[PDB]
Amino acid sequence: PAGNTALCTVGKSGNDLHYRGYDILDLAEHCEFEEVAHLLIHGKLPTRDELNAYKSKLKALRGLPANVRTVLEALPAASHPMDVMRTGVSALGCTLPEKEGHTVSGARDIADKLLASLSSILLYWYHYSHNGERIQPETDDDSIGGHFLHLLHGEKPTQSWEKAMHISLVLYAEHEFNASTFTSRVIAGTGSDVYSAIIGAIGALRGPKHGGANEVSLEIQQRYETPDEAEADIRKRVENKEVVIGFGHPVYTIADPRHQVIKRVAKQLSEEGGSLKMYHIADRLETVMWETKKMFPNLDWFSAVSYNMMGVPTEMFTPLFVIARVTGWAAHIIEQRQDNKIIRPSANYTGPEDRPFVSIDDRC
Amino acid sequence: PAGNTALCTVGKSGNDLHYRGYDILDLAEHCEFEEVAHLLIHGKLPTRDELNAYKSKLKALRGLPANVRTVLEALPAASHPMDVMRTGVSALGCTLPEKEGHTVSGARDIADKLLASLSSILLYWYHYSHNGERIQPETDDDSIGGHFLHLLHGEKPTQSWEKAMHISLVLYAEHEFNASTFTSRVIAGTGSDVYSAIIGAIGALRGPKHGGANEVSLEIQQRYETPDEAEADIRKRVENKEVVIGFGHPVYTIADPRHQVIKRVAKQLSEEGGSLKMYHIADRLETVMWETKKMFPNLDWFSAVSYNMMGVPTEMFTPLFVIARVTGWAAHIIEQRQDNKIIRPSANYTGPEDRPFVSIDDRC
Repeated sequence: PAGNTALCTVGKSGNDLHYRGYDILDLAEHCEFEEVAHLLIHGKLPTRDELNAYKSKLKALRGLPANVRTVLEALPAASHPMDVMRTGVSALGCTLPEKEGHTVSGARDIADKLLASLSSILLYWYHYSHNGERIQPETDDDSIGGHFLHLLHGEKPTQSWEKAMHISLVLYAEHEFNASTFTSRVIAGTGSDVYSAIIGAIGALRGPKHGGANEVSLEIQQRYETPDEAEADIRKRVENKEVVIGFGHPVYTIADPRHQVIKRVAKQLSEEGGSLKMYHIADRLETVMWETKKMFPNLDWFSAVSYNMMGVPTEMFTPLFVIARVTGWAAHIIEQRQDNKIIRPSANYTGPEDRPFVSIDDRC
Repeated sequence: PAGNTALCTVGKSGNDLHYRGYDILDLAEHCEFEEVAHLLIHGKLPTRDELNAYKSKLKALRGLPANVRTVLEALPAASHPMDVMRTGVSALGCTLPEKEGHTVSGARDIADKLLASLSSILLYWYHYSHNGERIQPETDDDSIGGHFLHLLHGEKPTQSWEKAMHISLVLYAEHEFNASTFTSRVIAGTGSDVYSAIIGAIGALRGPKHGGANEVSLEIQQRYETPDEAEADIRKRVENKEVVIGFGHPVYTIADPRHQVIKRVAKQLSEEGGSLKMYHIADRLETVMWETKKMFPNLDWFSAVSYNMMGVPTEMFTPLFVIARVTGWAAHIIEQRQDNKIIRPSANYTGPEDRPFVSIDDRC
C-alpha cells in the first residue's frame, strides 16, 4: 500500500468498482459523465441546480488562448496525439497558471478548464495539421463526449453516440492507484502545480502497457475476417505463449466490472449501425480466451468495438482515456495535497563496489 | 524494494555518495560535468578521445528547431521557468520523437540532445520574452555550464565561473531514488517515451519541497545583513520549532558529502567577486544549526551562495538542477526499460462504505 485514499475501491469481491462509495454499475446506468466529474473533482453527486451551473461553466471553458493556438499550430501532423495533449496542457500551465497559494478551489478551476478544453486541444491541432483548418472550439454541444464527437467529425453526433460516450468516459474516470494516478500523486506530493502533476500522468498513460491497451485490442479484432478464423489464430498464438492484450487485470480475480457495461454499449452501437461483425469477433475470442487461459476480458476489450463504431481513430483512444481520467487525477492530486504524507521511495543496489578514480589518460 | 539500480549508492556509511562506484569527492575534484554526463548516460568515464567527440557532438546539438522556437515565443514572460522547460521539452518530443523501438542508443541520443539544448530552451525564451531578442543558441562555448552562463549574461563567463558550473552540475547529476527520479522510472515502466519520462521528472522537481530548496535557502540567507543578526533570528525560529530549509537529509545520517564541495566553491566565488556577507551568514548559520539541533547542512545550503555569485536569478536555480539531473534521469530511464517490473502500487481505503445511488432529481 503506497498511500491512503477515500476515492476508490476495486476488487475486494474480485469484481467490484466504487467511486466515493457509489457503484460503477449505478453510475454508468444513470449519470452523465459530467455528474461523475463533479463527484470526483468537486466531491459529490451534484443536484439538478449544481449540474446546470456546472455544465454551463464547462461549456464556457472550451476555448483556446490565442498563444496556445500558436503553440498547437507549431506541432507537426505526425505528433503522437498524447504528446499534443501534453504540450497543450503544458502551454496552458504557462498561460493560466495556478496561484502560488494552491487553493483547493483553484485546483478545481484548473481541473474544470482542462476537462472542458482537452478535446479542443487535441482536435484543433488535429484539424489544422491534418486538414489545414482552424476549427471553432466553442460549440453549442451540451456534453463533453458530444463536444468531442462534433469536433472530430465536423458534425453533431447522434443522441445515441452521445449517451454511449457518457458511459465510456464514466467507466474510465477513476481507478484508484495505477501508474498514471500514482505519478500525479508523487508530483502533487512535492508541492508542485496541478498542470505538472497532470502532465506527468499523461506521459505515464501514453505507455502501451498502461494507456495503450485498447489500441491493440482493436488491432487484434481487425486482423480477422470471421469469428471462426479468429478462434483458430488466437489459440494458435496462445499455444506459442503470447499474451493477448485486453485480457486479465492485476487487481481483479473474477471479472472487470466495467467490461459488462462496455460490452452492452458496443452491442447496441454495433446493432444500431447494422454491423455486428467486429462485436461477434470480440465476443468469440472472449469465449476462446477463457477456454484456453482462464482469462476474463478487461474494459479495453470491448471499448475498442464501441469507440470504433463511433468512428474514433485508433490514435485517439488514449486521448479519450485522458479526457475521462483527468477527473480521477484531479481528485487524487487534491487528496494528496490535504494529507501530504509521502512514502520515500528507495531501491536495491546491483552496481559495482566502490572503486578508485581513474584519471583521464589512465583509462585509455 | 521499489526497484533495482546499478547507478548510485547513497549513505551506506552515512556521509557517502557514489556514481557507478565512483566517489563523488573524486568526480567533483577531477571531472568536467560532460565527463559525469558520459558516465551516467553512456556508462563509462570517457577516454580523452571519447570526450573530444562527445563535446563536439553536444556543441552541435544546441540548436532549436524552427517550430520549437515558435512554441517558446508564445510563452509569456511570467511563466515559471520550469514550466518553460517542460513545454519546450514537450514540443521537442513532438518534433524529434523517439522511434517506436525505444532502443538504448536512441534513448541516449535524446538524453544528449536534451542535455545540450535545455539551456537553449530556457534562455531563448527568457531573452525573447524579457528582452525582445532572438538570441543565437549555437555558441562556441566549450561546456554546458559555460554555455548556460553565456546565454544568461550575454557574454562568455570567466574560466572560474565555468569551472564552478562544472562542479555544481557534477554534484546535482544523480542521487538514486527520489520523487523526480522515481517519477521518471514509473513513466518509463509503462513503455512510454524518454521525453514523457523526463517531462514528468521536471514536474516533480518543480515542487518547492523537492527541486527548489536552494531558492528558499537564498531567501533565508538574504533576510540578514550580519552573521550576529542571522544567528539571533534563526535560533529564535528554531526554539519556536520552525524548519530551516537546507539542513538535514532523509538518507544521510552524518553529512552530505556534496556540502563540503560546494562550500569551497562558494567561498572562492564570494572572494573573487568581493562580497562575503552571504557566505559569512550561511557559514555562521551552519554552526548555529549544529549546536542547536545537531543538523548538518545539505547541498542546497551553499549552492545558493555559489549560484548567486554567478549572477543566476533565483528562478533559474531549479532549471539548472534539471540540466544537471537530466543525466541521472536518463540513466534511470534506460535502466527501468532493461530490468522491467511494472508500476503496481496499491492504496488503503478510507472513503465511504458502499452507499445507495441517489438519482439527480432526488438529491438535496
